[PDB]
Amino acid sequence: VQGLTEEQRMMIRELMDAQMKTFDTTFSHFKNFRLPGVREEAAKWSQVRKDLCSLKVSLQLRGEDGSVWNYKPPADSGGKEIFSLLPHMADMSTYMFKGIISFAKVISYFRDLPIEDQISLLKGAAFELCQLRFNTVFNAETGTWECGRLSYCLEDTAGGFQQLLLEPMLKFHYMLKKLQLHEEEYVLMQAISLFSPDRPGVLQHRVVDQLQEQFAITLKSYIECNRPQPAHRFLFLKIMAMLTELRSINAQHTQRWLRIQDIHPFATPLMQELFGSLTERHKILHRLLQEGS
Amino acid sequence: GLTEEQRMMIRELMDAQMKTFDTTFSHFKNFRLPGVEAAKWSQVRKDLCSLKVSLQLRGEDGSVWNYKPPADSGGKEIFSLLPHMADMSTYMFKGIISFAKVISYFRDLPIEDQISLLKGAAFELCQLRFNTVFNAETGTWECGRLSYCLEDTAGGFQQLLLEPMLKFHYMLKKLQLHEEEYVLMQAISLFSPDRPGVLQHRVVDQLQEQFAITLKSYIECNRPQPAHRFLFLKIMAMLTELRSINAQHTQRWLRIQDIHPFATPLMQELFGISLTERHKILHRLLQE
Ligand SMILES: CCC[C@H](CC)Oc1ccc(C(=O)OC)cc1NC(=O)c1nnn(-c2cc(OC)ccc2OC)c1C
Ligand SMILES: CCC[C@H](CC)Oc1ccc(C(=O)OC)cc1NC(=O)c1nnn(-c2cc(OC)ccc2OC)c1C
Repeated sequence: VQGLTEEQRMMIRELMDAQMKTFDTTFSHFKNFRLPGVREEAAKWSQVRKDLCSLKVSLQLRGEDGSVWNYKPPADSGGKEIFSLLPHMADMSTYMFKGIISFAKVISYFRDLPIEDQISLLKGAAFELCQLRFNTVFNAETGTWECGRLSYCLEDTAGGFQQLLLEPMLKFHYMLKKLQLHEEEYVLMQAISLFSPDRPGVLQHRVVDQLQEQFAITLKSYIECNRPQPAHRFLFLKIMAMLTELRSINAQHTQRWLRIQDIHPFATPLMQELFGSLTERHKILHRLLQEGS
Repeated sequence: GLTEEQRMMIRELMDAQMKTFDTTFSHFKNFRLPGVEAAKWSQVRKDLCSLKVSLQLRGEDGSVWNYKPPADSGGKEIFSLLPHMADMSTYMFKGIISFAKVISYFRDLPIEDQISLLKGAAFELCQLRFNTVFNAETGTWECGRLSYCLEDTAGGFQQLLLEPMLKFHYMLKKLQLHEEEYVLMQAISLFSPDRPGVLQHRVVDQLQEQFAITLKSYIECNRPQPAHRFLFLKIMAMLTELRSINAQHTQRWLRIQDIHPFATPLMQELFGISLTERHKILHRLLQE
């Protein structure tokens, strides 16, 4: 810990603080979410059916009393069986994104940036910081993202563990979990993703790139000061590689998402703004940035 | 063979059953589902731990929603399924009220004896219908798209067969009764002269004797006589066991209601909570 500059210490101290105050590990305040109800365009339909089959999951909504609802998704047959859990996942991604917005809103280096670069940075890193947070609740053995009450469990396939790791996002979660990262390396990862200066729309490239660098320098140091075991050799460069891969996956799933919205509109109002004057077009985002935490 | 009157007796009952029993439960809509004085509270917790089951809802999409019941905590949790079973009971009671009306023998009775017979026969007729959807292998009442599965209680069939009502369903299902024999049981149960509030005792007793003789005669005629020699008596004993079970669960319901009111308005009438004035809903249902 001392091996880190007092500036670095305070930097991990602020990031971890913002994570605790803005990340709901228990999803306890995740409420009012929708649940599954109790030719050229046809080629587009065929593409979407492959996207959704990779991320087929069952939803286990546990209850304080001890009860457990479990939804087994319908097997694909015709149309819209596939879009059954989509209204829910949209509600849950918005709840996730709102905490990512609040994470950044608490960080000093982010709070001082021009509001149009706060909007643009969050637009580029919303998925990446979401997936990084989801990884912390991912159970590699069960194949479940354990989100407090709700648990999303990967549906068993015929291809087995081999068929799953074909999906880049499922592979990303399994590889990143394998690294057994500390909370500090996750929040530092989330900050290197957030402060990416090459995102579309960022106009303070220098300030953001200078900030990103010091986040990676703090990450390389923390790994040097708190991780001397041989399994963690090249852990930093492994982490940095994964972040580059998450940017690749972020791009893949910005395309899958837009295609689904084209076929079957499902996006919440805020999610439509992620996918589109900056302040004017992103009215809900601008509002939330201005609000307190 | 059966007398032509007896044949017509069965014909009417089977007709009533066909018009008033939704075997797929396809019209059981809008039911409440599980969301997501110290003496009375513990007695109630004892009552509710005997018949724990897991609701399963199956969608047209092929999705399955499964409600595992909440492990007993003796609190608000224990009453999680009551708001639902209260809606199931009402839906079932309304179909039982309707069964009785289709029967000419019941419509002729005085409107006050109709209320009394239904008051004492509603539970029995409900459980008789539930048995026709009971799957003894899977321990599940298959109510069309809803399935209620008796949850393993760690004692296997031993603990369940202890509970007189689960024993009843298993025992009755082993009798492999016909649809005609099920509906005749309902009549024999409905037209019971010893029920509280009856005034035409001889009229009802005579009617129940004619339904029972039809059932006795049906078995002799339409079943290998030597093997099913005592089947009619087996049935009569179960109707009797059901009258005893009716009372136990009529008390469980009153105890569970005083601690926490789950009852729908029609159920409250059924449990005593002029006679035609004390049961105004049920009266309306009988004259519409
Ligand atoms: C359970 C949580 C983790 C798990 C990882 C496999 O997740 C799913 C499970 C199953 C499905 C699914 O098959 O049901 C359609 C979909 C998702 N995952 C998103 O639904 C999703 N994850 N991130 N984002 C997203 C969020 C943004 O704001 C933060 C911005 C852009 C985004 O781009 C896709 C979404 C819509
Ligand atoms: C559909 C499932 C069949 C299975 C057979 C035993 O049933 C249950 C399973 C589980 C439970 C349970 O887990 O408990 C919350 C409760 C019941 N069963 C009643 O809830 C119930 N069944 N019949 N009646 C009733 C009806 C009346 O008029 C029609 C009048 C009085 C009645 O009761 C005294 C009730 C309240």
